[PDB]
Amino acid sequence: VPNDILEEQLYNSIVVADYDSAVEKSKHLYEEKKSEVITNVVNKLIRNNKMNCMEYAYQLWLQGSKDIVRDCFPVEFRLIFAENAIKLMYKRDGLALTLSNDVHGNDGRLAFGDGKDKTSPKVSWKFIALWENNKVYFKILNTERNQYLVLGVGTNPNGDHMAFGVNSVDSFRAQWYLQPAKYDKDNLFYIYNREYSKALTLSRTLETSGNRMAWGYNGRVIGSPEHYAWGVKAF
Ligand SMILES: [K+]
Repeated sequence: VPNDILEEQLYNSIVVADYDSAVEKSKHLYEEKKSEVITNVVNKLIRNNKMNCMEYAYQLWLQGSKDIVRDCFPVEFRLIFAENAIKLMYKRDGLALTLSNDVHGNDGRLAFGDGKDKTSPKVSWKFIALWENNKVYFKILNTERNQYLVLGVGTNPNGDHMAFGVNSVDSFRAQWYLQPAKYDKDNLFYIYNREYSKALTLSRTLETSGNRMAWGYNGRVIGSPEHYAWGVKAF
């Protein structure tokens, strides 16, 4: 079977969310030195912002094909599924996500993009995957505080939810799903909340410190990864 047909068949299995079929087809390709077909499929999934690319990577990771994730995907997939300490860098502003020191009552610590620190232990996070009902979700754990990223129930006048770090994962407010995207050579992700299906963003409003508060944004983000998406960098 020609490579373009193998590409087609692999890509369709992922888009319909038959991950076991996608894993099986991938294993065959990778054994037969046709990593070009897998890489081409991943690149297409990302061009097309297909969320199912995350589940595909995760099932390869779980089903004994971590080598395929390492070798055929942007480095970010490795970083996510290996639970590497990473930095979450907002493409628009080049700021690292962090948590405040003081605890804002039952809300937890405030999440924000730090105006200055893009490098200390405060800006380290890890993604912790879980599978449910044919989807992969993530808890996003701050390394220093052992607190999880969450949206609060409250909203501003736009219907945006504030983001916080809290002690445990008690509800879908503390779980997230990812959608891949591209800007130039950089692979990015929209990061959506499971409870409210809003994208994690940084405020356009600057604090005098240069900090920007983090919010679950009530608005359109797709098509504008350079405004609303996140890079994942090795810490
Ligand atoms: K073959």
